[PDB]
Amino acid sequence: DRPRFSFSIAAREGKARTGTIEMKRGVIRTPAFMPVGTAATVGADIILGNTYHLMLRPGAERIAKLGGLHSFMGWDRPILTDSGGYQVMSTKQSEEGVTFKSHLDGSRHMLSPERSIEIQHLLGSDIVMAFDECTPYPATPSRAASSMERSMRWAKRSRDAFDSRKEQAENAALFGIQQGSVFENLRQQSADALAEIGFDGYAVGGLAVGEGQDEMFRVLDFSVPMLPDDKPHYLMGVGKPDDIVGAVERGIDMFDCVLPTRSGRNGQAFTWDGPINIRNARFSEDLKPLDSECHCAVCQKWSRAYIHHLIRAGEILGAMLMTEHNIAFYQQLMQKIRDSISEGRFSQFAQDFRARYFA
Amino acid sequence: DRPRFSFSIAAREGKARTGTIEMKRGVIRTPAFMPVGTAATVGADIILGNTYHLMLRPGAERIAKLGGLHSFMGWDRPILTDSGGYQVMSTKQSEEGVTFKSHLDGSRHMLSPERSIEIQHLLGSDIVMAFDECTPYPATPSRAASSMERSMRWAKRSRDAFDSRKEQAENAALFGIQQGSVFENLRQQSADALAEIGFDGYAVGGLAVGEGQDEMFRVLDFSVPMLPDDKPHYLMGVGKPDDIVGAVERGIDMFDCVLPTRSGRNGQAFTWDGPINIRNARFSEDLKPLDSECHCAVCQKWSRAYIHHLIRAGEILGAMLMTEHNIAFYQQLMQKIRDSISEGRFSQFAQDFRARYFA
Ligand SMILES: CNc1nc2cc3c(=O)[nH]c(N)nc3c(CCc3ccccc3)c2[nH]1
Ligand SMILES: CNc1nc2cc3c(=O)[nH]c(N)nc3c(CCc3ccccc3)c2[nH]1
Ligand SMILES: [Zn+2]
Ligand SMILES: [Zn+2]
Repeated sequence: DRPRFSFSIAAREGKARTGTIEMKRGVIRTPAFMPVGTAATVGADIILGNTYHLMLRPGAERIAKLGGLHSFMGWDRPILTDSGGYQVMSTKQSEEGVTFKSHLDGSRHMLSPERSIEIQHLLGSDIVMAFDECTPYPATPSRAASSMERSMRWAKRSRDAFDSRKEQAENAALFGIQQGSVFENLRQQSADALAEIGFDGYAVGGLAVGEGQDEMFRVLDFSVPMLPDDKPHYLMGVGKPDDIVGAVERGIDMFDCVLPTRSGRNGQAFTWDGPINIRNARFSEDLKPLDSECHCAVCQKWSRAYIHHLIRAGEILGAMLMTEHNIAFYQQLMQKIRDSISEGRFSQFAQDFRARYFA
Repeated sequence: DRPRFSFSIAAREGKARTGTIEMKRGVIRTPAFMPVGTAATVGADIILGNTYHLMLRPGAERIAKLGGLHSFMGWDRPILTDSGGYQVMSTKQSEEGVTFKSHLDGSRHMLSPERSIEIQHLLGSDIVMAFDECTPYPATPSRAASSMERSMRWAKRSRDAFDSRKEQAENAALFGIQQGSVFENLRQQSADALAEIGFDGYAVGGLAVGEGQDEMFRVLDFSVPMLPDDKPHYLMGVGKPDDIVGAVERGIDMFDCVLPTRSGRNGQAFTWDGPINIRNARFSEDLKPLDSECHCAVCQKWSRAYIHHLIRAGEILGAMLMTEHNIAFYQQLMQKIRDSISEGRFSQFAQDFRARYFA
């Protein structure tokens, strides 16, 4: 029987790590990419639930009545859920939480650390995020400090709420979220507060909110070493393939991004030679698959020309084939990352990846 | 090696028949439903190409440059194409053909019997439809007669154009299309003209254009017996499951309809208990699959509640799962039809089907 939660590091190269998270519902290979579960018939080891949407439609109590997200979505492996506040802010804030009104039916909703944990419990997720405040970018030092300090109080409330629910405490895991904007001293205080509380994993919050890759990497350079080395590191909201590679070089183990899902519906396909917009007329007679090396089912069977045709014709099949390819590309990227760290050649992989991806 | 075209009738019950069309690319079991090939990753024995759309994007010459529709769409089994005029009328008409302008780029296009056959040749279709005029409904006797007479002249031109192209004549089949609106005497003249020309199969044209099921069936009652018994009978544009059952009772062997494709994107799912609109709130907590007996992959894994959720959330996955189910439902319907004719119990099947479908 697998444990509730165990993270093992099998190999290291610089700050990069590869290993496994064992949970009751499955093993997660790291570095991991975690796709949205509603994106397609989803290989990923864990998928994301969208807490904010699920609160509003059909509601967390209704999901629980239907047997929880695993049964609802037909996915028996781990699920990670966010705590809902980031999405809410993307409103009246107070030390208690956030109040907001639903655009879909006008109903009022409150979100607090306690309610966020209870919603995630009702959804049945395996990895639960603490309820935090994602600080807007840019932030002054004072506002970033005040926000981070509030998040750390909410992290302790999240911990206590999680521990009070026996089924959750015994079967799920709880991640704390570091805040502090781009300021080293605040990132350090945040890390210190989270480690004193104690969590199963640690997320780097407050990034991928408009700062750009150079600044994000600069913050990761000093922020990730502040987190406990022996626990997983999740960079929330990241990202594009080059963002992922650079974040892994800086010690990140887990990733989520809307790019592959959103990109696919808007016509963007990821390839080892960079992204392409398949709607462009230059693909109307291109018989190559979306990517020349990709092993996914789309690239085994259909050409750029056909997928171009489908999307231009407004056919749903075109978007689904694009999304399937993008999700498969990301998983192939993560597998090459894991293999290269385990083989001690990740630095070369990253250099080779960037030379081709940006050519 | 399979023949270019061979239709064999294995069993009969009343006017209903079941059998097989053998073609070089595959065997088609009849009665057959022929789905749109761009609907999903499509079990069907033959799919439809959309001549009218393909003329306009990317163009028939471009499809031929890309290797033909089979290579383009990744489908190595038979493909049927329409002749393009029905779609064009859904314009300046003359004895030569029809002229029309493209909404997508303003280019002018002419469609004649000769050009329609050449386009279908460039597309590489296995079953080629003669170029006809679909008479609007209602039509006066005079207009219906004039239109049918023109269609019969165009049918002879279609035959000659097809026979002039050796690769087409030796590897594809040509169907003639009966017209004559709702008038028995015109349907008879049309049948007589088509049989004197000689075709591989015979379509009943000019129906499913607003007349309603009672009138359609009334026209089929006298029209299908006019066609050669030993060749397949294709009812163009039909239809809903109850339309198909009644048409098979009247001697039809082949079907096409946009319902399963269109219905799926608009929220309509076909079941043995009738159609349902999955977007309806009554399905928000319904844990049953879309249909209780359906063997398709969707109904093996996911609930009405989940598919409801996906469609309401605007997720592409929801429409694709609906479309996959609908196509699978139609193929299960055709298989039950074929089995019941072959077992001599189709009349009972039709009665049982209608009692449950309309309950
Ligand atoms: C696109 N950029 C982006 N930056 C983020 C920062 C934070 C942050 O500081 N705190 C929290 N809690 N979430 C964040 C998220 C949302 C991630 C998510 C949403 C849905 C499902 C699973 C995971 C972010 N996303
Ligand atoms: C929905 N009702 C409907 N009634 C039709 C009547 C005719 C008719 O009298 N003549 C021709 N040639 N086509 C017809 C069609 C289009 C069928 C089609 C389109 C695309 C691909 C494959 C097949 C019809 N469709
Ligand atoms: Zn691919
Ligand atoms: Zn089904």
